[PDB]
Amino acid sequence: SFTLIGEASDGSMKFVYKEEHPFEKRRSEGEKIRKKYPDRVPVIVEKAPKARIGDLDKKKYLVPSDLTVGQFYFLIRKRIHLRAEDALFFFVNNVIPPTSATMGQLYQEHHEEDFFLYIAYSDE
Amino acid sequence: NSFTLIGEASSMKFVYKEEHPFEKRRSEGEKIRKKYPDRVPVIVEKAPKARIGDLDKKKYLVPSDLTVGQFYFLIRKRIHLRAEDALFFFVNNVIPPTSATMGQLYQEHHEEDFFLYIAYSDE
Amino acid sequence: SFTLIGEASDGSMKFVYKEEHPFEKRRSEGEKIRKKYPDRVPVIVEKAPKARIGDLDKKKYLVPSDLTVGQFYFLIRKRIHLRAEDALFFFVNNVIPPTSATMGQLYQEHHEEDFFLYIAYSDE
Repeated sequence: SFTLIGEASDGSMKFVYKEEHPFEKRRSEGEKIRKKYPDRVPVIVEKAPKARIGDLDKKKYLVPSDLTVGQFYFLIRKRIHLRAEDALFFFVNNVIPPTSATMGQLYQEHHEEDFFLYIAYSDE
Repeated sequence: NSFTLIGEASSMKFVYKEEHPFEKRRSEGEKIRKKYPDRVPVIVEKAPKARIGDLDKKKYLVPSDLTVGQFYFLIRKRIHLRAEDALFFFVNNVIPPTSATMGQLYQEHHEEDFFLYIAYSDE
Repeated sequence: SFTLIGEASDGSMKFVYKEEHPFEKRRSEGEKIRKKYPDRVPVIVEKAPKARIGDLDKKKYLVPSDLTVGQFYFLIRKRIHLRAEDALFFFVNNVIPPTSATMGQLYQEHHEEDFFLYIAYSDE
């Protein structure tokens, strides 16, 4: 018989950052930081609820637009002290982006109206 | 000053297809696709040249929205191999992008028995 | 309250191989090896000076055209004796290729007039 492996991921990701700040406060912050750092993009990075890896101390990042998703994985891996064997996946609107995509490209395609890009992370 | 030659070049014949007749395969694939419409049936086999272990079970049902990269960890934990060992997956002898979904690979590449065949190897 | 993470690369990279071997000699060698091994591609692999990881002993490789970037990463990591936790990225003309790209496709796109493909590697 077949062996079932893996589970679908619910699209129900809520972000503490969106819960803790009204829209216009977020938009004002995102607009101002895009003016101050025009070669970076503001990204909210938060743990998916079924993730079985560590928490991030900070959620609000400023990442160079020209860095790839792959480069960003390593920078985040280092902050959650992941063992090399441990998985790490980013999801934007519940979809894992290609590792060769740049953060600027992802931001242009998927930032919200508050000027933030939202990324959930998980080990599965 | 001399060139250093490394790596080896790579169609694979899956022993599963020799072990089970086509019509029994197809009947099963059609049945399981109706039973689990949000999963895809996959046959996973080791490439003969791989120096890592074989899987006990070959037949898996994976969520269509799962990626190859996610699938990698679900299968790697079921193989006997060392941390130092590589693991690569092939569909029709090509390594897919890690962000490709299993449902997309199934839609493009499932055979006429409605299974997706995936090989794995080390390096 | 933003956390700056990662740095942009300014794209500066020279290859010691080119400094040390005249163009005409490089071109004749690359032409000759492509005739003899038509299913392999000649690659020069060098560490970016800014990288804080180990250097390679050998820089001139001859790899199957159908080998992927991912397969080549695994071999080069081993040759450098990289810690599992350290990152390794390849750059071709300052762009990280997709891990599923083949070396033959990168060679076709980016080999120079000496018939070599030049790859830099770094930890970031």
